[PDB]
Amino acid sequence: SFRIAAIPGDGIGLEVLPEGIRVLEAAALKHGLALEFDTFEWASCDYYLQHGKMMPDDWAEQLKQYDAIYFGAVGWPDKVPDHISLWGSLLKFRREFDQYVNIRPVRLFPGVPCALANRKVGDIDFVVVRENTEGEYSSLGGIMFENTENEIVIQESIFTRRGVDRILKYAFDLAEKRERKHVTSATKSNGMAISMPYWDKRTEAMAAHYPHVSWDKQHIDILCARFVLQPERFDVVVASNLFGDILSDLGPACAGTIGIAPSANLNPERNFPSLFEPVHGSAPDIFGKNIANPIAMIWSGALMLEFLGQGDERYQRAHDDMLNAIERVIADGSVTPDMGGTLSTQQVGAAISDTLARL
Amino acid sequence: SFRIAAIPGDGIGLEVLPEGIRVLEAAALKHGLALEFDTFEWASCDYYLQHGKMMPDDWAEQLKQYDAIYFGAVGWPDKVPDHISLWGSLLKFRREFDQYVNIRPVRLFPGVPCALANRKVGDIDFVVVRENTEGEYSSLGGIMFENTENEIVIQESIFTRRGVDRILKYAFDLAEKRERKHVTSATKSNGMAISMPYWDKRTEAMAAHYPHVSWDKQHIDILCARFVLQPERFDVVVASNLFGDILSDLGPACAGTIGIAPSANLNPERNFPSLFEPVHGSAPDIFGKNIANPIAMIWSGALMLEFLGQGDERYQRAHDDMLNAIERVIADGSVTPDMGGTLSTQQVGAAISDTLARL
Amino acid sequence: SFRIAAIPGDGIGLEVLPEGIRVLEAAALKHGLALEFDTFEWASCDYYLQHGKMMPDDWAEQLKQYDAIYFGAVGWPDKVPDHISLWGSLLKFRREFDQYVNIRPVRLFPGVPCALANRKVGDIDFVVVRENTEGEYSSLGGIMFENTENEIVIQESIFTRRGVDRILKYAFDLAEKRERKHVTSATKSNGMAISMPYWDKRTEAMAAHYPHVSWDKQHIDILCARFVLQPERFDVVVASNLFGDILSDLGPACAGTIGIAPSANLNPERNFPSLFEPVHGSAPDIFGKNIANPIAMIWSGALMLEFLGQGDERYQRAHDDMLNAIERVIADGSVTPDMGGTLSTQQVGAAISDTLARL
Amino acid sequence: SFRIAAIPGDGIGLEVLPEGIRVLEAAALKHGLALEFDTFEWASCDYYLQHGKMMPDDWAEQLKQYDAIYFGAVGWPDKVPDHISLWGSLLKFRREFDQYVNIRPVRLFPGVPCALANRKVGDIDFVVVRENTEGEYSSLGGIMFENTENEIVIQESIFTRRGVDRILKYAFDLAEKRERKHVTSATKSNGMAISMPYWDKRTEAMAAHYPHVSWDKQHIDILCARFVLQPERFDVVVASNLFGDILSDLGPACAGTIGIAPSANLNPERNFPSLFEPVHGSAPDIFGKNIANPIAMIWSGALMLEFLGQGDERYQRAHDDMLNAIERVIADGSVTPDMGGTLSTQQVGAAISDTLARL
Ligand SMILES: NC(=O)C1=CN([C@@H]2O[C@H](COP(=O)(O)OP(=O)(O)OC[C@H]3O[C@@H](n4cnc5c(N)ncnc54)[C@H](O)[C@@H]3O)[C@@H](O)[C@H]2O)C=CC1
Ligand SMILES: NC(=O)C1=CN([C@@H]2O[C@H](COP(=O)(O)OP(=O)(O)OC[C@H]3O[C@@H](n4cnc5c(N)ncnc54)[C@H](O)[C@@H]3O)[C@@H](O)[C@H]2O)C=CC1
Ligand SMILES: NC(=O)C1=CN([C@@H]2O[C@H](COP(=O)(O)OP(=O)(O)OC[C@H]3O[C@@H](n4cnc5c(N)ncnc54)[C@H](O)[C@@H]3O)[C@@H](O)[C@H]2O)C=CC1
Ligand SMILES: NC(=O)C1=CN([C@@H]2O[C@H](COP(=O)(O)OP(=O)(O)OC[C@H]3O[C@@H](n4cnc5c(N)ncnc54)[C@H](O)[C@@H]3O)[C@@H](O)[C@H]2O)C=CC1
Ligand SMILES: [N+]
Ligand SMILES: [N+]
Ligand SMILES: [N+]
Ligand SMILES: [N+]
Repeated sequence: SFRIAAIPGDGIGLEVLPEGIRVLEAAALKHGLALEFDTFEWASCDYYLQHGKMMPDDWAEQLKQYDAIYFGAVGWPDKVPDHISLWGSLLKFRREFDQYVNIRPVRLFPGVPCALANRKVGDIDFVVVRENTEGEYSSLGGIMFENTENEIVIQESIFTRRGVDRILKYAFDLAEKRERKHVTSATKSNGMAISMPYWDKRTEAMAAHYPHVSWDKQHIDILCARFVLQPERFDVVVASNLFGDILSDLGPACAGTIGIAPSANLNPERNFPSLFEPVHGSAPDIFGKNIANPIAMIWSGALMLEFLGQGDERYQRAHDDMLNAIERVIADGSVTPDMGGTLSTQQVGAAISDTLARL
Repeated sequence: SFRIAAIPGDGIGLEVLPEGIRVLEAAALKHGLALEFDTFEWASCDYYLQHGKMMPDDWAEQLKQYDAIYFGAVGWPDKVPDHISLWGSLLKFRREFDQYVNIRPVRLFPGVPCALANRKVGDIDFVVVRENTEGEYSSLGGIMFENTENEIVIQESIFTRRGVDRILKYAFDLAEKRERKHVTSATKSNGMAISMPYWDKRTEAMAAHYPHVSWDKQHIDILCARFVLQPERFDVVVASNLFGDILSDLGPACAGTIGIAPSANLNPERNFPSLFEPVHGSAPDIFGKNIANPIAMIWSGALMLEFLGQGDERYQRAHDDMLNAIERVIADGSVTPDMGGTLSTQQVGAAISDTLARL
Repeated sequence: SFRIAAIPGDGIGLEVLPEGIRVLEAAALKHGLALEFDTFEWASCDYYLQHGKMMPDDWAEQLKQYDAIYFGAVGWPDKVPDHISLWGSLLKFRREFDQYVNIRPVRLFPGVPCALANRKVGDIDFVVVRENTEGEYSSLGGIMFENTENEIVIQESIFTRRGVDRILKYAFDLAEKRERKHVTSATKSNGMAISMPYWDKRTEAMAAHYPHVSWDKQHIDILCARFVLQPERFDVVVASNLFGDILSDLGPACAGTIGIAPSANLNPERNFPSLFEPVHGSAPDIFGKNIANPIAMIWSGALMLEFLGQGDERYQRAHDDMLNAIERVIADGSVTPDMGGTLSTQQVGAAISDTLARL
Repeated sequence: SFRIAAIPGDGIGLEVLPEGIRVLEAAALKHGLALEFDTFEWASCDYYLQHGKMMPDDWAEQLKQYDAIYFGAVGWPDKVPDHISLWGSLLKFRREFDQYVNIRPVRLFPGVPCALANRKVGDIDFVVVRENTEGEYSSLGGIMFENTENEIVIQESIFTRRGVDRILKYAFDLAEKRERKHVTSATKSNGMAISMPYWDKRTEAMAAHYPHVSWDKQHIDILCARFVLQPERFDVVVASNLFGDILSDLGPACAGTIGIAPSANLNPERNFPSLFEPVHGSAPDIFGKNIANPIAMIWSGALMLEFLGQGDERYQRAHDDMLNAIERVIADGSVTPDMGGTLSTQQVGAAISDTLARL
């Protein structure tokens, strides 16, 4: 008996969430899976406008009593400053729930358009392992000599032995379990003269632990190009918070698009609920036009299943299914405008809704 | 009567530098231009191995007596830690010479291969304006509780009203002088909760100064994708140190490559020499195989001219020439392996060496 | 025609302020001095309770239109957190008015009790020069991993070439004008490994500017003892913000007491109003018992005069007077409980009120 | 069978150390105590001049094999920068040996001179509990815009939940075991707006754990005065690194002197050796004149015993003895120039050497 917390948040969160739930309830009934959903108004800019705070003070004790989070997106600069909204909701989720891994599997699905030249289709496959607790995402620092010629602004990056070690481990593992078993650590150990060399110190230190696994270390600029221009190289790519919510948009949209970009925010020791979300944001530019690609949002529930079940081949089943459901509709051509289709958001929700049965 | 300081530095710096000088001495003689070159051993890892320091203590007083710097690249991790080498040489150049603008013009040259799908050729053109004195490139911070379970690592980002204002100005200017006059400021004002919102505060503040110029502000992740997938959008793109030596590799290699990527490190008030370099690094992987694309290195001297002359239509002339010299050889197909050609570095040096006369 | 802003603030500010004004209006009338007082409710915890903020948003434009500030004290932990109240009022005064010098003359007045053993009386005399804009008084930093085993708390000290140079200058000056011309810079350049050595670097650098002036540098611990045990040594003592509102209590109370401790918050270039206050705080423990020593508060107005007049021997006159008015009452024995007397606050206000005429 | 590591270090360390050892070997033989001394050249400026580093790389593995450290003092600005020398030796001791408590018992010994007025003699007694791992003693930060008008200098204070909690505990304990059971936490939670309020947050939090123990919290300025002027008040005084090596000189020399000031650097869980030292430093001003008060140095060995024995009443015995040995010689008048005596350092060593037998 599972319990799932669903939060559409802002913008297209409301839009793509019901079509994530939809294609999931299909497998639920279809495979005898204990999926008992719920919806929460907070973690939105409506809630913030109304209450002064992004969520109620007791959000956690609330959520702690659930198995997983199915999250939409958060942000509406029109009405709420972006830091306020991310820090006040999602950031507190990942943070106070110790979901230190943020993964973003990157792939070309049979027949997806290519914003890269003539690569064999499917010859692209890897995951991106993003530090999600610390690093360059901070609230530390402040403004000095405010409003004067001499104005200074400080921002601390904080790297610790724990967050780094643990995210570095969880990457000599997702490679310890693959065909290539290769790792590229991202760094900028020429620019940053204190943080990155350290990161490299610990990268290097834990290569000595998995001697069969093969690793290199590429400066985030080149890595970004190599990302677009030679995605066959990469198997595992491990990175700091910033070198996470970076790449995340580039990659899943290196050739394809950010509409088909899944992400997972994980607490491996299960001591807290993990959270599942697409890579994209609230996209105010597109909201209420139901044209938004819900694949990322779907792919997300799939991963929610894949992770969530653990000890069942039962839940495992559902994943592959749903990704094939994705896979068909892709080449079947029932897609959203940011991929070719003339279809709508719910259209593409209903298009997946079919294939799951047909096979 | 000009004086130019030439420093190949490490790796392919030695390799691409003599072919930068070459195609430049052609125009010099060809247009009556006061180019009196010189070469310096230091800012290399040979020098560092030998002397303990990347350059002599009196490098500056030395260089201050020259008009411009033609720089190769610096770095050799095999023998010198990357931060030590960048900080000890080039970083001190840009820093102690107040070369706060770092620009990287991004373009498709007639017939360049496309790591983006079917775009009109030449339908891509913009410059990237990179803060080069402060920002996320620091030596501030350090390690606490060293070697223990509790190990912490601090890195300060420092933004000031001066460096920010001045780089933001110098961008409502390179657009104040163009067909589109559009600016995209890069930010991550949802992740970074102190630095980026401030940056945006000052971005916004100086949009009120150039009301004809049009601006938006895109989070560095999306901006990176939009970089690859829709480069026609961008005219001017302004960014912090990190959001500089980032993009710089992606962009000039969004479709094309980092071999044809020029950069300029500028001190507009001319109080110090400006420095001219390609975007790429010492590329140990390729050194001594004379296959390295010297275009970036050439394009660099061109820009050295373009900037350096100022009040001459005399020097201006040379630029356009040399870029056409580039332009022909491109479509003429006399290029290096990272572009299609079977040619060598000096081959491609000699290939440019021709066209400059023929027209 | 002068204009004075009077702000009692919290606690005994209300108490000692009317007795500062009192003995001042005496000299005003007595010497033909343009003193046109005013009183402001804000910079108090009553105002903060009422308005949510320590003062109105337009406090500055308001105050900018006045010549000097006669300030009480600020703080009431019972109702307002101490940082909130200091930062929200007085700290903004000293800060946004560029009052970078904070001086605290330390002396034994004929017949004051001695919390030091058998020193010649009057054999003690020096001033303390306190950096008042930057240093260890910051709002920079923050909390990371909040509420967890791993909780970390960051606080930045910021030293700049401006604030340091300028406070160091203004000290090779108050000694350039004295019998001894000696300077002790306070440091802790063994503990603090970045800030203090730098401070010393610049201390040292500006000893080369006033070669007749004699200087040493004593670690703040020893300096504190030497403060109590050998106060004849010190002429000038220059220090960082923290090594300011430190000493300030010790010294003026090394033997005597914090009730007779004047301070001056100065903007030498007069571009802003200077502020005048006693060294002590709101002293909630004593409030509304009118036993509080108003000397510090009086001594303060005296200094307000001494500084304020500048180009008059006219205003200068008043000072010496008022300090003799102090001096008599001291040995005359008309003092408050923290000095021996059975008298009240207004009693001691009226006791000074006399002597000013009698001579 | 104990093993003791003795390190005179610099200056008067060499001077007062043999007279610490002396009066200790007396009790050793006198009480059947396993004291097997040794002497080490390093942690000195001679060693540093010679080797480039304050101690050998393997100092720790060396020392780890000993029970306690009897330390002299470190520092010689004439030849070695003060931070280099403290950080390179003693600071690494306290740090890498997790000696997080630094205690400084403050007392008037029968007939000691009084740099405070007419207090009952012996009516003064308390200990000072100093955080010794973190706080305001850092190597974090650095210099930005070096050598320019805009020069900035950053220093991080780091407070953690561990170091703070643990030093705060170890103080609701040294009071949980006394006549008064009172605690004064030192703070400056009006100046420092991030660190001190936090410190207070955790002070307050752990008052809820020892409800019988009574506590207040005094701003470090006033606390310093109250230190001199009313030392009967204090029982326990708990403080951050800076508010440690501060007070430490003031207090033990509030009336008396820094020559009779003991300190203890403790690792309560005994997982590492604890270190024992006087409060004073190398005192270059006095070195080689054998006039230096070795009481502090003796008092230190006494405490080394007091702590070291633990489960023996055997070693306990020795302490009281040795302090009475101190106590007599004090009133007996066999003291050093900084207390009245005409005696020398070894004279006063031999003076203690007697009394230990006579009773
Ligand atoms: N994890 C989260 O909750 C995230 C929230 N945000 C927030 O959302 C707001 C907007 O951020 P942006 O920079 O625009 O990033 P975004 O993801 O909201 O939009 C990026 C671009 O992709 C388009 N897009 C996004 N999802 C799409 C879909 N599935 N199908 C077709 N097109 C799609 C949008 O129109 C936009 O042009 C901001 O307030 C930002 O802070 C941004 C990133 C992640
Ligand atoms: N401005 C500067 O002096 C720079 C120096 N470096 C330093 O140089 C070293 C190597 O850095 P990387 O991460 O490899 O960046 P890189 O520029 O040295 O090489 C990046 C990739 O591009 C290739 N490449 C570079 N220039 C090329 C050319 N013109 N033609 C064909 N291929 C080319 C290289 O083989 C490599 O695969 C490091 O020590 C780094 O710190 C890196 C960037 C800039
Ligand atoms: N410049 C300013 O506005 C200052 C404000 N404060 C604030 O005031 C509040 C109390 O701070 P404390 O630590 O008690 O320092 P305080 O100055 O308020 O009191 C220190 C001690 O001296 C006594 N005292 C002060 N002035 C006296 C006088 N003239 N005659 C006789 N006794 C006197 C008080 O009873 C108390 O025991 C806090 O909220 C603090 O932040 C503290 C220092 C300076
Ligand atoms: N724990 C340690 O190893 C300490 C080392 N130092 C270092 O030692 C050097 C000197 O520091 P200072 O600021 O002078 O503090 P200090 O302790 O070396 O001397 C302070 C004053 O007390 C006198 N003094 C010290 N011990 C005495 C004794 N037992 N009897 C009579 N007089 C005594 C000295 O002459 C001097 O006037 C510096 O290099 C400093 O960094 C300073 C404090 C502690
Ligand atoms: N999302
Ligand atoms: N370069
Ligand atoms: N005050
Ligand atoms: N010591």
